Amino acid sequence: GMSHIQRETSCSRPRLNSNLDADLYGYRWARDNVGQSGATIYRLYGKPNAPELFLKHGKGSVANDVTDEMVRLNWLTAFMPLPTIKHFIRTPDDAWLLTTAIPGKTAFQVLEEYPDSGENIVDALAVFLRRLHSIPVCNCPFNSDRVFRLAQAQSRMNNGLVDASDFDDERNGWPVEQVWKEMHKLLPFSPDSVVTHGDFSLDNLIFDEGKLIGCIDVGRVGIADRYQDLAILWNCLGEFSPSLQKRLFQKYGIDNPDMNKLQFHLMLDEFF
Ligand SMILES: NC[C@H]1O[C@H](O[C@H]2[C@H](O)[C@@H](O[C@H]3O[C@H](CO)[C@@H](O)[C@H](N)[C@H]3O)[C@H](N)C[C@@H]2N)[C@H](O)[C@@H](O)[C@@H]1O
Ligand SMILES: CC(C)(C)n1nc(Cc2cccc3ccccc23)c2c(N)ncnc21
Ligand SMILES: [Cl-]
Ligand code: NA
Ligand code: NA
Repeated sequence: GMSHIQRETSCSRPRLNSNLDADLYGYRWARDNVGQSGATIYRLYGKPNAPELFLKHGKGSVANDVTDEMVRLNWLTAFMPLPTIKHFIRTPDDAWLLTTAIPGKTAFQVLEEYPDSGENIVDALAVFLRRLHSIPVCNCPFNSDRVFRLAQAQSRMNNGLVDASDFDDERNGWPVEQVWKEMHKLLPFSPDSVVTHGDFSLDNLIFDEGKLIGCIDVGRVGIADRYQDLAILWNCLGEFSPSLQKRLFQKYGIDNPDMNKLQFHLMLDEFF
């Protein structure tokens, strides 16, 4: 061959991409996350022969967040059912992410609507989580390991960003610094690393026609201990019953739940 190739030719302007102000055309609009942490979100609906869309707009540091979800959406969709990216734009202070909506209701909503199906619903969740954790880690370009997350948590703590009102019952009213200190007493342990979602909660898994058809909110996707996802989902199931909590582990394939790793990941999520 031949190296250090830097060969220039004259060219006319290429054909540029169709703009954002085009995909979104005939739609209704609604802000769905008023007062929350993160982007402005627009629900676009009501176009004949066109699917429902969401458009996230992040400004400043939140633009980095939206950019983070976009690349993770792009990567993970080869393995899992996710919203498809219709259009994404990054400028120096803004990011815009246009995605298709996944029809259906959240796992939380389905559990509430179908309480007599709790056990079948948890079975579906475990199968879906097993599918995610079966993606070979060698395929994943994203790091979500505990060293990375612990540094993010330290930062949020030092910047006053930890929501101390939202701690689990067993840490109710604890100072953030106490959670930090006690959490470190669970370390170290050997990670059992898999492709994790990062916020595998009942709000982020979508059911339609009785089947688990997708997951959303993938900005924290990356390689981490499997308990990162087990802990968050186990926690949510506590709003329903301890039997369903137990069932999650059993159906996922863990007979002997590692209480230390469970506790560690529950505590880590307090900071986020
Ligand atoms: N700050 C932003 C984050 O806020 C929530 O995450 C928080 C959980 O809600 C808390 O737990 C409470 O809610 C659970 C159900 O969600 C219940 O099972 C549990 N008993 C409750 O104590 C947990 N302590 C901390 C975690 N950061 C959202 O889910 C997450 O998407 C969002 O990014
Ligand atoms: C953009 C993001 C917040 C990540 N998102 N959220 C959902 C859930 C959801 C389902 C049905 C109606 C809703 C109305 C307001 C907010 C969310 C709704 C959702 C989804 N189904 N499909 C794709 N993205 C979704
Ligand atoms: Cl029980
Ligand atoms: Na997909
Ligand atoms: Na709990």
